[PDB]
Amino acid sequence: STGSATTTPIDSLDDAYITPVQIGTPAQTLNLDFDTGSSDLWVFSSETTASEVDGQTIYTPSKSTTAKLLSGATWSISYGDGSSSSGDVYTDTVSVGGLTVTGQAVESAKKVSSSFTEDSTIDGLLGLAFSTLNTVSPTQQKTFFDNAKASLDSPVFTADLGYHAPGTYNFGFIDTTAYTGSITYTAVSTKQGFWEWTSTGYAVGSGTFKSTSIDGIADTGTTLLYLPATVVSAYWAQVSGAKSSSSVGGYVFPCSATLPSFTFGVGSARIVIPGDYIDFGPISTGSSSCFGGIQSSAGIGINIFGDVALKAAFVVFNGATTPTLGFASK
Repeated sequence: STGSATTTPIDSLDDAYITPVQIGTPAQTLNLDFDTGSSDLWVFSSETTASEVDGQTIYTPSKSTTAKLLSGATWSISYGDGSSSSGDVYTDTVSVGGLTVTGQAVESAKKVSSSFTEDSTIDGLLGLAFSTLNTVSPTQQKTFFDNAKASLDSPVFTADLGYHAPGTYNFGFIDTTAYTGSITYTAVSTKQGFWEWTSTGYAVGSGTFKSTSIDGIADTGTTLLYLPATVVSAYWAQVSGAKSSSSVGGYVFPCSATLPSFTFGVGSARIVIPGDYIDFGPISTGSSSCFGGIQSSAGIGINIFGDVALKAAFVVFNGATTPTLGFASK
């Protein structure tokens, strides 16, 4: 089997992407944030504290004839931006882009933090990291991909995120029309539960390539590109007036700037992030200070190839017995 679904930016900045997901019988369609940096499929639901719901579409398990309470199971998760959610668990039928999994753990939120409430466009998350990170207790649950894998034509999914435009998540096949040139595959460590790999270096604008190993994770659920402070300083040094602002929480730059590209290495191959992808717009409405899309990972504890980087590529998440990651230009 295969599946194919369109993923759409939630706003004009590509702050996140939502993909429609069918849950239950009859189908309830929710727009979920597909997140290769976590491993829980959780949703706003009829059980979510009322004051914490503001415009999201909810899953109502009592209206699904295939929903069953997973007795005794609970979940609780915290994310890198300080947000969190928790609740109980149902199993139900879940379909993405025509690919159906029966008995998928659907984690129903009883509580969500303010940032989730405040974002009316995201109805929940669909985790696509390794199932070892799933938070359900006392019996850990598998991701949608893990459950689907054995049925797929090939044990893969691909992310093809758009810049200020829709893109595609495919399951079970590689669309050879969706990229240019060849796909370069690189080793993955699953030791931390992530799609963790090592980039071979970087270049700023038309500058020379610096060969250096940068360990990080391919994370569709993170907006920006978080890299070592040395790398990030080298980038922003090429933008007149750019500086790190502790009050804003990262590098800012004059909105009048033209940003240089940023290149990262995948083996002997190179992915070029155009400068415009690195502009996240005014820090507050009407400001002429703009927020940068490349930020320091110092104090995160891990480098993160978030959407800024991934949207410049066609990315293969290869879930074969020994997982790997593939990157192509597009």
